[PDB]
Amino acid sequence: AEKVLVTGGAGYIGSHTVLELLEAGYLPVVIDNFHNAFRGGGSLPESLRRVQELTGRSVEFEEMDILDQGALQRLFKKYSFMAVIHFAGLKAVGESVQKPLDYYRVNLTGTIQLLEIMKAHGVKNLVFSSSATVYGNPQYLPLDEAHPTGGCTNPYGKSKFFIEEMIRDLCQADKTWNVVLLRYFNPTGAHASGCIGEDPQGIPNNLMPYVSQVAIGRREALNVFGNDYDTEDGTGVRDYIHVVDLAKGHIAALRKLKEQCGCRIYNLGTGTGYSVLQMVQAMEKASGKKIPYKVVARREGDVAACYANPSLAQEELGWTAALGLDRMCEDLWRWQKQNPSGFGT
Amino acid sequence: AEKVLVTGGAGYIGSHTVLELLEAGYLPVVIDNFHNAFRGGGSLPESLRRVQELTGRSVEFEEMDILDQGALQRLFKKYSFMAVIHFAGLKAVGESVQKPLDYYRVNLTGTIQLLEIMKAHGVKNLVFSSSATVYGNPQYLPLDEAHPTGGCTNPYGKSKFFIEEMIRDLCQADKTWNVVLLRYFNPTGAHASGCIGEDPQGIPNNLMPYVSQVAIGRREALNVFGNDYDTEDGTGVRDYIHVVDLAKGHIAALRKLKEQCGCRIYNLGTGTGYSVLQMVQAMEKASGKKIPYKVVARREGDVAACYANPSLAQEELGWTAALGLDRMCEDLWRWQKQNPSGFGT
Ligand SMILES: NC(=O)c1ccc[n+]([C@@H]2O[C@H](COP(=O)([O-])OP(=O)(O)OC[C@H]3O[C@@H](n4cnc5c(N)ncnc54)[C@H](O)[C@@H]3O)[C@@H](O)[C@H]2O)c1
Ligand SMILES: NC(=O)c1ccc[n+]([C@@H]2O[C@H](COP(=O)([O-])OP(=O)(O)OC[C@H]3O[C@@H](n4cnc5c(N)ncnc54)[C@H](O)[C@@H]3O)[C@@H](O)[C@H]2O)c1
Ligand SMILES: CC(=O)N[C@H]1[C@@H](OP(=O)(O)OP(=O)(O)OC[C@H]2O[C@@H](n3ccc(=O)[nH]c3=O)[C@H](O)[C@@H]2O)O[C@H](CO)[C@@H](O)[C@@H]1O
Ligand SMILES: CC(=O)N[C@H]1[C@@H](OP(=O)(O)OP(=O)(O)OC[C@H]2O[C@@H](n3ccc(=O)[nH]c3=O)[C@H](O)[C@@H]2O)O[C@H](CO)[C@@H](O)[C@@H]1O
Ligand SMILES: [Cl-]
Ligand SMILES: [Cl-]
Ligand SMILES: [Cl-]
Ligand SMILES: [Mg+2]
Repeated sequence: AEKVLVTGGAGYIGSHTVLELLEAGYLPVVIDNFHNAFRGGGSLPESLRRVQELTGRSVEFEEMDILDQGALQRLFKKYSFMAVIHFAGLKAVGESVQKPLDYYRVNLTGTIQLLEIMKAHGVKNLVFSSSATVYGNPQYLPLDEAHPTGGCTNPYGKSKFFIEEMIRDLCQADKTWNVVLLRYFNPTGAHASGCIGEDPQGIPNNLMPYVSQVAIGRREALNVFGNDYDTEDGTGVRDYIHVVDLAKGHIAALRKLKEQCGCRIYNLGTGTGYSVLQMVQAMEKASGKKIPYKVVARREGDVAACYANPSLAQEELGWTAALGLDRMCEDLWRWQKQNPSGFGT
Repeated sequence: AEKVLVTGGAGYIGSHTVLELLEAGYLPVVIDNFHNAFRGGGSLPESLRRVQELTGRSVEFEEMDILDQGALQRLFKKYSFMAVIHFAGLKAVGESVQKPLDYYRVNLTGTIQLLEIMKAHGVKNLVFSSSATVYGNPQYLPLDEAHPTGGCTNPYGKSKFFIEEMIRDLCQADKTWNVVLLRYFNPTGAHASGCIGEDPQGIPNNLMPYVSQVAIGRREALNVFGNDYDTEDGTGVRDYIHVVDLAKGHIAALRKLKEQCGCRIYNLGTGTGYSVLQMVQAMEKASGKKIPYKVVARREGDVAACYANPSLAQEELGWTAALGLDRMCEDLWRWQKQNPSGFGT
């Protein structure tokens, strides 16, 4: 059978997706440059070594950079792909503002190179990791797919928006292409085994991992970025979605490609928003630990609330997020507890 | 630190700007890969060989691709540039629609690589070839710099907008950068000698070379892309600007950089729009020939009408386009007539 190329597959979302692909019967080939994934010293990134263990199925892997055209060329010659799921990229907002060129290079040039090879090799079937960030500051809520996109505030968000645009143009230009752009909301949680999850290096920029790190006792308290927002409790409201649900949405997307769907765009969110305080309360509950916090200044670029209108995905992808708040917290806690320092032995 | 690097210097706008540079006392270094240029009889592309003749000055040139990192690196090690004028890229609205990836690769990836090399060598002064296409479908006329940018109608325009955006980000991250973004309107005309001008390969994509070719009898007739636009005669309205005036605008831009201007954006237009039909008329008058045209469908990617508000350039660059319609046609005609087959065969 033909394979499924998974770029950046050793990462957070990708590893979970590889697991789901294997469980669903697909044959994945992962490529990763270890920019944000732990090695271990063996042939696989630790995340994938564990996915193999958990599923009892092999993960084919090639260490490589999407910026390496020559390596991409050889890869497409070595394997017969039927689709590509593209997670590879840089995603640190703060870092993007500081080093815009790095983001444009990895994100834009890398994606362009990958699209050229796919075109060249006749693998015109893509699933792309996009983000609700492309919508910019919400003009209305919930955010549906027709909400305006662009006018992003940082280089990171801009790069995702530009990528979306490039893919739209490609599909318009060649009707034989099929591409599903998935706008993730706030991915959280980990596989139920507690053996894989998000492995942030240093201080996590996202709320959840910070909260769990406070709970585990690695951090003293949570700094809450403002409490004067226009929300019920004044703290920011987001659509947290279980990474496992998110991963399953990728399989639904592959199925969509098989229907020769052309260019499709879907939000991958729950449609339910929770505030920072509500997330802390739930994590207290899942962890059985106290989670102290302190209200600090607002974070530059943050908005009051951001949550999805997941109807389209349900309708067309037949996908809906299954796991709730408690499950997300329980699963995150399990991973955190079982792996206090993330990956290694 | 004396030289000025000119990418795509063998092309239409580039060759003319090389000439103005020489005459203004600058020391240009030109690089071109001949995608849309004519390899002379020697090393130099024919255009530059002629430029040398006209100016009595020498042109340093190096054949290379902005896509070649290695070559760029060497180049920047070889010379000490005080600034860069970046003309290299793909430039047709309609063709972009059918070939988005080529535009994205050459324009975006080419520009990013260029910017990385510049930054890495402390060459932080730039003159960029932007376009009125970044304004997308005009919301009002004439177009001032503050008119919204983005929401482009074609990949070419999207590519230019994205580049503008990246540059703005770069300048933010590094205050020491000086970058002048020139939104050219429709370049036309030719050097007064008739020795150089636009030398399109195959069927001309743009209005004037096609019109002129009909006149010299190289084309049977002109195809007019739609007559149902919201314009006086229903045909496309554009701000045609003489290539010589554009070139002079570039010297003014180089001067602007001396003020440690940072990020600046200026329209380079005349402020006068002309219809497709009006252009034909003017060329009929200039060539005294018969110019037959067939009305056809609207072309994907084209806007109805667009012309510049050139106040800002006037005020800040101390620049205005002098050359009028008759002059542009006479100049275009002279070049066409003296060079019926372009720079050679
Ligand atoms: N995590 C989120 O909250 C979030 C939200 C929306 C969208 N996204 C997007 O989803 C994707 C996956 O996000 P994630 O949370 O799993 O991040 P991640 O960093 O864990 O995974 C990305 C993977 O890409 C690899 N990579 C980076 N640059 C590479 C390159 N040049 N070549 C090859 N591999 C390279 C990294 O080493 C890493 O394993 C990213 O594109 C991200 O921008 C994530
Ligand atoms: N031409 C217009 O009507 C217009 C108006 C707005 C913006 N611009 C821009 O100004 C620039 C020059 O326009 P022009 O009319 O002179 O076009 P042109 O095609 O004559 O000039 C572009 C030049 O770049 C060279 N080139 C292309 N790809 C290259 C690569 N990868 N490496 C090196 N050289 C390469 C081509 O060979 C050519 O000599 C382009 O960026 C164009 O988009 C022009
Ligand atoms: C500016 C920024 O980072 N935007 C990113 C962030 O948005 P986003 O704000 O949605 O997600 P975060 O995880 O960073 O924050 C969620 C909420 O928690 C708050 N919070 C967060 C961390 C913390 O220590 N304290 C605290 O109070 C934030 O203000 C917000 O209200 O995550 C999305 C998912 O990765 C990305 O696509 C966005 O690009
Ligand atoms: C190839 C070229 O130089 N394109 C330039 C032109 O774009 P632009 O697309 O406006 O230029 P064109 O010469 O292709 O089009 C001008 C007008 O002429 C019409 N037309 C054109 C050709 C033809 O055979 N028949 C016909 O009717 C078009 O529909 C349009 O209304 O100016 C822009 C700035 O404004 C530049 O950024 C572009 O680089
Ligand atoms: Cl294979
Ligand atoms: Cl940078
Ligand atoms: Cl293409
Ligand atoms: Mg409003």
